[PDB]
Amino acid sequence: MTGAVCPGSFDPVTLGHLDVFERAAAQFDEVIVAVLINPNKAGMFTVDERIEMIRESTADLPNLRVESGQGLLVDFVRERGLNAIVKGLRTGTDFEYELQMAQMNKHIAGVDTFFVATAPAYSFVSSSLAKEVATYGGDVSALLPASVHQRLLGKLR
Amino acid sequence: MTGAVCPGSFDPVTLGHLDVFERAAAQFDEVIVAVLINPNKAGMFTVDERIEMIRESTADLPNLRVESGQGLLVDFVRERGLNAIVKGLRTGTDFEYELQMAQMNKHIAGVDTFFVATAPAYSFVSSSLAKEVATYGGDVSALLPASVHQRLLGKLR
Amino acid sequence: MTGAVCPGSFDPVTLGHLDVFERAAAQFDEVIVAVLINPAGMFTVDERIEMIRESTADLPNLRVESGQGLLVDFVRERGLNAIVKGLRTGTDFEYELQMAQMNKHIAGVDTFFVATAPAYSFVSSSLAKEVATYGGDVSALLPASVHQRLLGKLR
Amino acid sequence: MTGAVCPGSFDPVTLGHLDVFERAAAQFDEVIVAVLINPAGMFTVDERIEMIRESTADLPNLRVESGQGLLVDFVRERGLNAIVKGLRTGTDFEYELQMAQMNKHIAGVDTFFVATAPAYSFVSSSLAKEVATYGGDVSALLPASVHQRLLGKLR
Amino acid sequence: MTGAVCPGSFDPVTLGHLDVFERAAAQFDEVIVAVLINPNKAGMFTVDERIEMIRESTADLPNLRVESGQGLLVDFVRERGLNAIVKGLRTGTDFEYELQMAQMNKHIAGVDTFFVATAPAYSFVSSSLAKEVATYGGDVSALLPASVHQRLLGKLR
Amino acid sequence: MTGAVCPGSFDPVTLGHLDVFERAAAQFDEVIVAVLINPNKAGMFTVDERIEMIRESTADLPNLRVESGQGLLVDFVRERGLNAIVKGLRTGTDFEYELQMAQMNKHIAGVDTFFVATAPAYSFVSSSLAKEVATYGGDVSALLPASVHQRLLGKLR
Ligand SMILES: N#Cc1ccc(Cl)cc1N
Ligand SMILES: N#Cc1ccc(Cl)cc1N
Ligand SMILES: N#Cc1ccc(Cl)cc1N
Ligand SMILES: N#Cc1ccc(Cl)cc1N
Ligand SMILES: N#Cc1ccc(Cl)cc1N
Ligand SMILES: N#Cc1ccc(Cl)cc1N
Repeated sequence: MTGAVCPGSFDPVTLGHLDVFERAAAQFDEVIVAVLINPNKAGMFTVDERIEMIRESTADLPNLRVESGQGLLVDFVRERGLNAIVKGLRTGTDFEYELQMAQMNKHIAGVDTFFVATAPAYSFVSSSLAKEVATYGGDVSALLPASVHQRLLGKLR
Repeated sequence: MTGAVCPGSFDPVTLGHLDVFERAAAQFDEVIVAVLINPNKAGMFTVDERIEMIRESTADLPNLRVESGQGLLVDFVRERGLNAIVKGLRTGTDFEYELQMAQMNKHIAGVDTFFVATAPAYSFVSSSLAKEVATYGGDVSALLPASVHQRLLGKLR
Repeated sequence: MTGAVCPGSFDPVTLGHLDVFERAAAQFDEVIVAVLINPAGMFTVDERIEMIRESTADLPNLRVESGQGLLVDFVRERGLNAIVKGLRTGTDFEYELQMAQMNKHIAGVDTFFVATAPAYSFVSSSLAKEVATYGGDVSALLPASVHQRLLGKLR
Repeated sequence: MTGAVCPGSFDPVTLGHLDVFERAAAQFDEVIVAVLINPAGMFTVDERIEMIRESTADLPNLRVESGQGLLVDFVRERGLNAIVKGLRTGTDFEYELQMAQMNKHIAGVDTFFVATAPAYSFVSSSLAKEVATYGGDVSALLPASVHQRLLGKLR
Repeated sequence: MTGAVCPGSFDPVTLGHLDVFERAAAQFDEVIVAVLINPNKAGMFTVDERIEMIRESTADLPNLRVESGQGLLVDFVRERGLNAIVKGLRTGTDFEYELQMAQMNKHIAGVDTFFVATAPAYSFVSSSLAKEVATYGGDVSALLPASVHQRLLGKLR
Repeated sequence: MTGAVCPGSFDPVTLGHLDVFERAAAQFDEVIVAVLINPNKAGMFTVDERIEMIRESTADLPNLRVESGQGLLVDFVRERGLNAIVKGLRTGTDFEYELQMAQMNKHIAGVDTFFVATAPAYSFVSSSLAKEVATYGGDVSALLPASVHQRLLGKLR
């Protein structure tokens, strides 16, 4: 039994995230999406809302489950008997910062990190830029799962 | 069930490569090291020598095997019933170049690529730089497995 | 009838920015400098506009306007669909690439990047303000008028 | 009377290149694609020119010409002083920045960079040829005509 | 005769910083570690604590001394009759940012900056990441000098 | 007595190189410029021509001397009782490749490397691009020392 954790705030989940989830679920026996709860910055969607949106979008992935997490990521990973993290990367700058984090996580807890390159179509989408664009009436419907877009239009009204 | 291919020319394999092999073998049920040969340019080591040096330094990894090939990596991967490549990266520059090859490989064959960050200790070792330094007499004994170092010095002498 | 928009906060405009404006004005019939209203900086929007107008008096095909909201709406409402932005580093390119691709996706607005003049590789509004605040001489990095205005805000 | 030159070896032209040509043609009155003569590639200069002309038939303000020597001389001899070049990565920007600054220094010719369309992030003439040589399907990455021509060179 | 200044906030000093100090002290007749304080934002450690932690881990470097300051680094450097800054770098991203500050510092005051590449083992340690990991209970004992680690845990508790 | 080696092919020396030489000579008691002899690629100027051009350009630097070298750079450095290299850097990409080399040189011989950021004015000049531009009649006189430019015009006729 192999497995990996896919961490993020997912506020909201985007099609770029979903592409990573699908690719991880195709290669590991189990995948856990870890939705981070951050006591400091409370974003647009509640943790439960974020989990619901991810579950809707990943309904066809039976070996993927969604859970909330808090604190040190490598504790979350090890408490679930795993020792791999899977994350998506878009740029070389992304890789430099994430490499530091990955080496740190491997040093402190023996947890490894596997990165996957973004699908070309989603190279420019992020949760933050999608929210910003949508806030001013830009159309981000092609960048988000169908249900997320509906939920996002409600938060904006 | 799960599996990945670790590709390279491995001319010769380094401790950086071995670290990647070990980490892939810890996370996938089977790992194949693909020694990719250019039929139009001989390297320093013959295919048999490259394979022998890898086998001698991976004897403790029961789910790893070593095979050579040429042509498209994605054909090597698919003909073994697999759909994943695992590659080590050191730098952001590495990532931008490998991203392009990864996206091409996914485009033409649906094969995914997972990258892993180098161990810090091997951030500066490459087959090419180790060969160049050794050619001019520098001490590279700590960067190569025992199965490689003196065979390398032999080739140079 | 070609045209492009040069966006920024310009707080204050530097010689790096001016170089980009001049180069955009040399290649497009119409240039609009778009000054962001983002409501915490040093100069008011009006002051920023004035400083740019002062420094671009020799560019007959350039005008300066403020705006809020999506840049692509600013651009499209003026009948244009190009943005001209200056870049210093590869890091800059990676971040601006994402914005550029988003802007093209949502509004069909293209982005043209121009490399910084070598002499202004290290110049930014932020660093100029910081250095001047602690007494450093930035007079060679800012339009003559801007510099005097900056001294006034600090004293 | 605005204008820009789009330079390259184009061996062969890809959909990435074509995207850049279309975007240059939308923003400048005149575009010249400059095909480098560099005397070792797959297609002759004439074949490369033909392939680009075939693929740009819907761009009335674009023409295709070959050239040798300094790009800035090609540009200036045609009365222009802008180059439009597509970029994929930050690494690309760092290398092209140096060329751009050199070209501005020696000839006053400016360079405008445009970000790759997302769909063509991984497309290059070199990689397309390599993949096709070993049997990979690159038909979605090249103009329809180019693709058939490529099959012909390999078979 | 020759000399350089090694600047930073050192909140706290790490083994990466100490490596830079040692390498600067090996190549310049005198080295001054400049602990730069923001009078408007307190860090984790007071100035006296930062200086004490550096002194305790540099006692074997006879030509190094530690002083605090604020405002323009180039003024700190020139008022000591020096004209060189020595700074460690980990990444290409680091280099682009530090290049801009170095060129500004040379412009306004004629002060030069020499960069040195991180030791591989410390490629992933930073004061900020060590503090964040420790805040959530991760083991950072191997990344910080003895003069720092338990004082850090004390601050957090 | 402190010191450093400034290595390169210098074919020909440019104003960017000279700026690095000046800055090194200002901070180290002695500087040796090492002009590399490469048996494979014989460039535009002979080693003796390259040395002569550098000596002309550095006439005002009494603590800098110019010598040819061959083979492993760290041997050249240590044979002269030194253990520091000084090199100029223009970009983040430069730093990534040079960092590998610097870590390798420190690993194999204990020789350190100090990098300096290019002067802004010379960010785009290199020996290779200057030669290429000049070959086709471009004016590179503002990028090269006065004497080099004269010598370059002769090699081109
Ligand atoms: N949002 C988002 C996102 C996350 C991961 C990757 Cl690889 C691509 C993306 N656009
Ligand atoms: N050689 C080599 C090598 C290969 C992969 C990684 Cl991650 C690190 C390395 N030094
Ligand atoms: N400020 C500023 C600035 C803006 C654009 C460019 Cl290309 C260079 C700069 N120094
Ligand atoms: N080939 C090619 C190509 C050229 C320019 C751009 Cl921006 C993208 C590409 N794929
Ligand atoms: N912290 C820290 C640090 C500082 C400088 C260098 Cl080169 C490496 C580091 N890890
Ligand atoms: N040529 C050359 C050169 C060498 C070093 C530096 Cl820092 C800048 C340059 N232009």
